[PDB]
Amino acid sequence: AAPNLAGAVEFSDVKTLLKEWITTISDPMEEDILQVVRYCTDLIEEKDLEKLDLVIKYMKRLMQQSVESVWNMAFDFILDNVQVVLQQTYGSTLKVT
Repeated sequence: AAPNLAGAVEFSDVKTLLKEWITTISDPMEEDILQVVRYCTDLIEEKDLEKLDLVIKYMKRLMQQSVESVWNMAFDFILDNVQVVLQQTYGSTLKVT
């Protein structure tokens, strides 16, 4: 039951929201991974995935600094969820160089 905090509608608020979840937290629960996915899956629903595509670059570059498998695997699933959901509405996915 999180507090009454905004949903980081702005990209500037999202980046800081992720960096903190990666720094402050080290061994999050499945819920944490499901929360980040919700925000993304919610964006594509409002065609506001524009900022989302950019967030992926921040997460992929962030999780990289970490060695823990929990983070590496987490990203693989998270990015896979946002890439799949959009693949159903669009038909394809984005490239992760």
